[PDB]
Order: sequence, then C-alpha cells, then structure tokens
Amino acid sequence: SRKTYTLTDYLKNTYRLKLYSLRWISDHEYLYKQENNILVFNAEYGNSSVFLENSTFDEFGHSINDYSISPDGQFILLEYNYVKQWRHSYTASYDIYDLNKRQLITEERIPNNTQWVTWSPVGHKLAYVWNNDIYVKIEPNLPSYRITWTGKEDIIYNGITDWVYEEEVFSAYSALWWSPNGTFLAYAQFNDTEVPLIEYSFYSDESLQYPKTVRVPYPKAGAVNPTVKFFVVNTDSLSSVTNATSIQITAPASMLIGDHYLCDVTWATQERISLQWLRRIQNYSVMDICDYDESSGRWNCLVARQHIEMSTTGWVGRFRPSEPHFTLDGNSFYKIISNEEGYRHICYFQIDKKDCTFITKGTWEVIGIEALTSDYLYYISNEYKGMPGGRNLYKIQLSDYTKVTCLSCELNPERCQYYSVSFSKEAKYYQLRCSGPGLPLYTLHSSVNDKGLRVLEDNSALDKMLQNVQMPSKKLDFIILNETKFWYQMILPPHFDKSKKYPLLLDVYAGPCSQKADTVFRLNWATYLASTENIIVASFDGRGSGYQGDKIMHAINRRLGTFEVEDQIEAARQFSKMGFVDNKRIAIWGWSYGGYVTSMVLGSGSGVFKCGIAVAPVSRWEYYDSVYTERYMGLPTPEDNLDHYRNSTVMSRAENFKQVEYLLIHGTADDNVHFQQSAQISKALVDVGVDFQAMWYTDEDHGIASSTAHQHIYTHMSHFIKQCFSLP
Ligand SMILES: *[C@@H]1O[C@H](CO)[C@@H](O[C@@H]2O[C@H](CO)[C@@H](O[C@@H]3O[C@H](CO)[C@@H](O)[C@H](O)[C@@H]3O)[C@H](O)[C@H]2NC(C)=O)[C@H](O)[C@H]1NC(C)=O
Ligand SMILES: *[C@@H]1O[C@H](CO)[C@@H](O[C@@H]2O[C@H](CO)[C@@H](O)[C@H](O)[C@H]2NC(C)=O)[C@H](O)[C@H]1NC(C)=O
Ligand SMILES: *[C@@H]1O[C@H](CO)[C@@H](O[C@@H]2O[C@H](CO)[C@@H](O)[C@H](O)[C@H]2NC(C)=O)[C@H](O)[C@H]1NC(C)=O
Ligand SMILES: *[C@@H]1O[C@H](CO)[C@@H](O)[C@H](O)[C@H]1NC(C)=O
Ligand SMILES: *[C@@H]1O[C@H](CO)[C@@H](O)[C@H](O)[C@H]1NC(C)=O
Ligand SMILES: *[C@@H]1O[C@H](CO)[C@@H](O)[C@H](O)[C@H]1NC(C)=O
Ligand SMILES: *[C@@H]1O[C@H](CO)[C@@H](O)[C@H](O)[C@H]1NC(C)=O
Ligand SMILES: *[C@@H]1O[C@H](CO)[C@@H](O)[C@H](O)[C@H]1NC(C)=O
Repeated sequence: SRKTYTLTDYLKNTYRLKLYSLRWISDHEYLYKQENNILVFNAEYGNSSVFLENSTFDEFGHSINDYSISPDGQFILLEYNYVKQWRHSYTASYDIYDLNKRQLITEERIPNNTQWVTWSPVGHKLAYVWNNDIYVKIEPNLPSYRITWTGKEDIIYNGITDWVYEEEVFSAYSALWWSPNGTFLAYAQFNDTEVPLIEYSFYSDESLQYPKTVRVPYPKAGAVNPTVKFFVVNTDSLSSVTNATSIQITAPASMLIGDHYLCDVTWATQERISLQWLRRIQNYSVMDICDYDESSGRWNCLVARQHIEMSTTGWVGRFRPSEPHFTLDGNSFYKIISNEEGYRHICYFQIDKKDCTFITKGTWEVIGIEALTSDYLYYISNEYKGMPGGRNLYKIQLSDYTKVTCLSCELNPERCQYYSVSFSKEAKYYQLRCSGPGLPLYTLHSSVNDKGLRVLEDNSALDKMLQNVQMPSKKLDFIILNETKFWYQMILPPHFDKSKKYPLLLDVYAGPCSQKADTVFRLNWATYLASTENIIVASFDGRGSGYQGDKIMHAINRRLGTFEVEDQIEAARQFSKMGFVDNKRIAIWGWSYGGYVTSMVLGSGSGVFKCGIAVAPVSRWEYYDSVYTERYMGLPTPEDNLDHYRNSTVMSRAENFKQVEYLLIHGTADDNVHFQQSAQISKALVDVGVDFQAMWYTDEDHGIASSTAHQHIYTHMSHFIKQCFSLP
C-alpha cells in the first residue's frame, strides 16, 4: 500500500544498487575506491591503508576519464580526453604520474589520440597503440620503441582489432598479449584491404553544416573477410640502435588452405604460447603450442602438439572455441569441451597427446574455469538444483575427481543463486559476487579453509528503500515440451491476484546460446511495467539457448528465424493456458536479435500477439556480419545455405503485419545492426500498405545508451505499450 516503482524511478535511477569492485595486486592484497580515495586492503587480517588520496589530482586541470596503477604500484596512468570509437574502443590522451617522485612525467609523453595502452603484467612496462602501430616504453620516461611501421588507418591494424574481430571474436579493442613476466609481447595484425566499407551519415552538433560520412570496414555474410597474422616481440632486447624484430608465428596448415580466423591467445609459461585458429566455416579449429627457442630466437610449433577440435552438429564452442588453462609446467592443460551427450564439461589434456580425459560429467554445464592451483581447479557451473539459470562456485580435487565441493550453494541459499568470483593472485583469497535472487551480496573468503572473513557490501540502504515501495515478485520455472524442460521467468505485479487476467509482455532475445530466464535480481523497466502498470513481463528460453547442452543449443543450426520464433509463440500460448493472462493483450518486444525475433513473430500470422516493439532489429542475415552470421548459417551461396538465408527474412512477412500494431526503432549511427535493416523493414511494410509506428534516433549507436536518448526511448515505448493495452 506504499508507492510504486515508477518509470521516473527507473530513468532517474532513484533506487541504486551498490557494488564493490576490487583489484587484486598480490596474493593477499587488493585495491578499493572508498570515498574517491584508492585504498589497499590486507585480506590476511583486516587492515587498510591509503594508497592514493582523492586530492592528488585536484591539480591536474583535466576531467579524468580513467586511471590504471601499474602492477608494482610505482606508476599510475591517467586517461583523459576520451573520445568514443565503437564498443570497447576509443581515442584518448594519457599522462603518467610517478608515485615515488610525486610528480607528473613530462618528458616523452604518450601521444594524443592513442588507441590503447596496457601495462606489462608485472613491471611498469607500457605497450600502446597509436595510428595503428605498436609502441613499447620500458622505463616510463624514456623514448618509446616503435614495434611496427606498417599500420594504416582502416587498412592495417597492429595490436588493435578491426570492427569484426572486436565485436565478434575478441570482445576487445586490444590485440596485445604480454607474456606472464612481460618479457614477450605477442600481437595480431589485421588486414582489411579487400573488406567492403559500410557507410552512413553522422549529423553531429547543430552547427556542423555538412554531415560526416562514417566509413567502416565491415564484412557482411559471404563478403570478403579481413586476414590475420600473428607476431611475438622480445621486449627485453629492444634498442634504439635497431628496429625491433618481431618473430611471425604462422597458422597451421589446416588453416592456411582457406579463409580462417585467430580466435584465442593464451600464454602457457614464460616461454610457451598457445594459439587457437578457427576455419571460416566454424566447424573446425586447431590449437597450436609454440615453445621459445633460446638459441635461434624463434618460436617452435611442433605438430603433434597441435589439437584439433571439430563439431559435427554446429560450431565449435559456445561463441568461439574455449580457452585452455595450463598447469604450472605447461605440459598439461584444462579446457571446457562438449562431451558425447553434448554437455560442456572440463577436459584434461596433455600437450602431446591427442586424447583428453573428462573430469566432470552430468546433465548440466560448466560455465567457466575460474582458477587453477596444483591441488584444486575452481570452476563455475549450473549443477545446483538442476537449474540452468543459476550459477555457483565449485572446486574439484585434482587427485580425486570424485572430491568436488561447492563453495557457494550453502552460503545463503534463499538469497544467492547467481555467483561470480574474483581470485587473488595465487587463489589464496577470493571475492564472491552474488547477483540474485535477493539483493547483490559481496563477500570475501580465504581458499585455505574456505572461511568467509568479511561482508564487503550487502545493499542494506537499498533494502531499506525498497521496503517502502510496492515491488513486483519474480517467478522462475519451466514447462515441458517433447520430454524436455524449457525455463521461463515472469515479473509479476504487486498484489498479484491469480484470478484476474493481466496483460502480458514477452521480453525476447532468443539468440543462439542466450538465456533470459535466470536467477538474477534486476531493477529495470520491466520492474516499472509490473509495479506501476500491473502488466506481467515474461521471458522464455526455447530452442537454441544456452547452458543446457547442445541438443537444445544446436537445435537452430543452419536455420535461424525458425525454431526460436516458433517457440516464443508457443510460450505465449502456454502462458495463456495458465489462465491469469488476458489473451486479448499480449505484446512482444526485443532489441537486436530480439528485434529480429519480435518482427518474425509479428509477421507470423499466429494471431496471438496484439502488438510489438522492435529496437535495432536484424531483418535479413545477408545484412549482418560474417563471423556471427556464418557461425550459425554458413555462406549465403546456393552451394551452401542460400535457401535458408532467403527464406528467413522479416520483409517477406510484411503482409501479415496488417494484423498487428508495430513500433520500429533504430539509431541512425548503429555500426552493428545497420539502419539499413530497418530501412528495409519499413520499406517492405510501406510497399504492402501496412501502417506502423516508427522512430529514428539521430546519432545513436546500437546501444541507444546516451542519457537523453535512453530516457526518450523508454518513455516512447511506455506510451506505445500503455496505449496498446488501453490502460490509463
Ligand atoms: C593486406 O592485403 C592486401 C590485399 O591482398 C595486400 O596487398 C596485395 O598483395 C599482393 C601480394 O601478396 C599483391 O600481389 C602482387 O601484385 C604485383 C603487382 O601488383 C604482382 O606482379 C605480384 O606477382 C603479386 O601478384 C597485390 O598487389 C596487393 N593488392 C593490393 C590490393 O594492394 C597487402 O600486402 C596486405 N598487407 C599485409 C598483409 O601486410
Ligand atoms: C626502421 O624502419 C623504418 C621503416 O622502413 C625506417 O624508416 C624509414 O627510413 C627510410 C630510410 O632512411 C626513410 O627514407 C623513410 O622516410 C623512413 N620511414 C619512416 C616512416 O620513418 C627506419 O629508418 C628504421 N630505423 C632503423 C633503426 O633502422
Ligand atoms: C621472464 O622469463 C624470461 C624468459 O623465460 C626470463 O629470462 C630468461 O632467464 C634465463 C635465466 O635467467 C636466461 O638464461 C634466458 O636467456 C632468459 N630469457 C630471455 C630474457 O629471453 C626472465 O628471468 C623472466 N623475467 C623476470 C623478471 O624474472
Ligand atoms: C576525499 O577524502 C577525504 C578523506 O578520507 C574525504 O573525507 C572526502 O569526502 C573525500 N572527497 C570527496 C569529495 O570524495
Ligand atoms: C597489517 O598489519 C600487519 C600486522 O600488524 C602488518 O605487518 C602489515 O604491515 C599491515 N598491512 C598493511 C597493508 O598495512
Ligand atoms: C595534446 O594536445 C594538446 C592540445 O592541442 C596539446 O596542448 C598537448 O601538447 C598534446 N599533448 C601531447 C602529449 O602531445
Ligand atoms: C561443416 O563441417 C562438417 C564436418 O565437421 C562438414 O562435413 C560439413 O559439410 C561442414 N558444413 C556443413 C554443416 O554443411
Ligand atoms: C516437438 O515435436 C514437434 C514435432 O516433431 C516439433 O515440430 C516441435 O517443434 C517440438 N517442440 C519443441 C519445442 O522441440
């Protein structure tokens, strides 16, 4: 009987979740930012002592976008003048502050408009990229050494990624990898020479007279891809007398015969490196293990240290092949692999033996390998209570695979079912982050005897606040189709009367290996819709979804816009059968792949849905990028899968839209899913006389994430929903 969670609450952020992010700097010490000062805490006991006062950079005379303290705490890097590029990427200005000297380093600075900077992982070495060339600083205040002379805008990329590698392979702008003690610096070089440009307008500030045409090399399904080459430089033997020597490590022969990608870079020991390559047909990948050769100065990659990974029913890995975690000697390694039942479990490999041995089994999956000591492997999975939507930390005894113990399931069972972990430098201590179903809880533990020394943050203040608002409840459950469990979640309005009939809004993503039904606690506009508009908001994970094995995940192989669409419809039906849903009032909405699925549903003719909103939807797979799209579809040639490409487009369903209300929204500057896709949607709809609502957002990207634009889009969608449900 209090006040509700309102749209203004959501947009103005009035009820905020506290976090606690630390950074381990040793085996028993981490850094936190309490009251804008950086403090160093000592886990072994309790003490805490100031590492850097907030006042230190009162004198900088620059808005400070980001900082990064070197591994040895001697130097701090200061990032200012951030100017955005894509997603994960930018340009900035950098200053280095000597913590001993308590002085800014003014001689030999890092050039303006730098693309990326990393410290070496142990000293205070620096690698940065500027105009697409790599530069190394050994001592922070002496001339950088230029590693590459070959970089060229939009063509050659040394040490940073091009659009497609950034978005779809590495999930980062960086393409540098230091060896553990910073001796070697491994890097990739991308070549976009023959890759087609996507072009689009940028309007900018009202005063720019002629719009800017932005050009990005971007391969669409089937188009010419970038090429990759791999190098390693020895940073200890750099010199100003002599251009650095980068040794090129060449891909395996099974890759050289055709288009390929470099999909993983992992260091095994101070002198051993592992590279994973993937064929453009993502059926087939090879791991190469290369040793450094103290005499010749090169890198030896023995065949029969190679390890082939094939998929007979889809692609390798969940999104890419998984990364290996080597033992300390680097002669054996652990790696998540899909087993005979098609469930992803931990595999134990010898670098010279083709076969591997599974150390876990079961109808549940390993999410990630988190830490590896000599005695124990620490990993996260969804085994607990057979819920694919939960996460917990487990540790498995390396001498007895039967001795696996669960470090988080009993910590706080009714409140915490979604854990992620951050380990100290030798897995001595670890922090546990709990994400739901209750409010997020952050604790600290020592792994010696698993004791929970400290509660870092519990969101008491937030809990207090939420007592005095009518919050919605969340149900998480499953239904059974064809002898298989498919989970869903529902956000249910306050005072939920099982007898009344509520309007329903399907929240959809449904992309391959996705998962919208989980145990995470959230404060978002579904909260607003449930709390204030008495509207049930639902998500469902049908065919081709994650973390339940390959029977479900690979179900949509070679055929997007089929099974997952069907299943989202089926879930609206199944929700009707439950009897508290007013079936004259089911909307559906989704962004990106979810916009694609929303559109496909609205055009299905099913007659189940009254209206939908599609934000930045894919409309036709030949429009999306090669890496992502071909992973699930192969090439759009008629020798391959062209039929399923063409059968599966939004525009070909245009007629059916005559039965539904449709809102179509897209940012004009979306470099990911191009405005093109929606331009094509609205064009087909016009061409068959269908009415619909639309909205462009000038200059927004795929995120539509800028403040004003974000409150605007949610307000607009709110009005469309409230109107479509004929609610006040
Ligand atoms: C990045 O990719 C481009 C595209 O391949 C590379 O440029 C191309 O390099 C090839 C050789 O690898 C050149 O072919 C040669 O051309 C000459 C005459 O042009 C011919 O007589 C030779 O026998 C050979 O056929 C080609 O010209 C060139 N193409 C373009 C578009 O410039 C480029 O070198 C790559 N950069 C890298 C990997 O660093
Ligand atoms: C390292 O390599 C570069 C690139 O080839 C050399 O730079 C060129 O040097 C030539 C010959 O002096 C000049 O004609 C060019 O103007 C230079 N290009 C650039 C971009 O500088 C450079 O001399 C080499 N340095 C060392 C130590 O050998
Ligand atoms: C980082 O590892 C490197 C390479 O393994 C270590 O350097 C080697 O050490 C041995 C014995 O000291 C030498 O004989 C090799 O020639 C070195 N390899 C090089 C420099 O290429 C080095 O000790 C490690 N770095 C630190 C800080 O300990
Ligand atoms: C900076 O640090 C001091 C001392 O701990 C603290 O009292 C002060 O509020 C801080 N300033 C800001 C604005 O965060
Ligand atoms: C914490 O206290 C211990 C024992 O009194 C001391 O040796 C150590 O220096 C302290 N650690 C820090 C980071 O101050
Ligand atoms: C960066 O650009 C500014 C503004 O033009 C200039 O004052 C400064 O010299 C530059 N800094 C560096 C490190 O070159
Ligand atoms: C994918 O690889 C398989 C073997 O793993 C190959 O036989 C097939 O033709 C490839 N592409 C598909 C699934 O058409
Ligand atoms: C169950 O069986 C039918 C017929 O084989 C199939 O078309 C349907 O998609 C299946 N349902 C699911 C969700 O697998």
